[PDB]
Amino acid sequence: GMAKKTLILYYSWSGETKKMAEKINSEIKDSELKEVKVSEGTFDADMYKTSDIALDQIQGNKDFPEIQLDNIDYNNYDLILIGSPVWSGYPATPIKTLLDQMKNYRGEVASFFTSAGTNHKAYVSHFNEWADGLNVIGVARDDSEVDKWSK
Repeated sequence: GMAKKTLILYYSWSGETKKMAEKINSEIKDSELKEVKVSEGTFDADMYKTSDIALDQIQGNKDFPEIQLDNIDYNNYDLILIGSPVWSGYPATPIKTLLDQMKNYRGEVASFFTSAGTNHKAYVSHFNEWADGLNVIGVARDDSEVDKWSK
């Protein structure tokens, strides 16, 4: 009866997800604070040009973005938080490629995002379809549900 841990695995876009990470890691127990990144030139910062790319990873037109990480045994984490950016409608499929590695583990796995308040229902459907697998205890944005997810 000692088998519980808490990890955070996030993707910092360009200066949003960051404030949110270092917040939450200090409102939880003695957890850890980890970062993902993707391939370079997977996207741009546009409205139109980028939505084509993120749709190229949905319809089945293209493959999915690689990650630049090292391999971790997630099996010893009872809780895993995830932080992700929000493009104009849907994410950049960041968590997609990681989930394909971690699909067989258990724990509680909340996957929140940073946004300009927007597409707050689209992101949830898009996460669901691209994450039917691990046990999610909730899907919200920013820190405004942290206090339930790490109890």
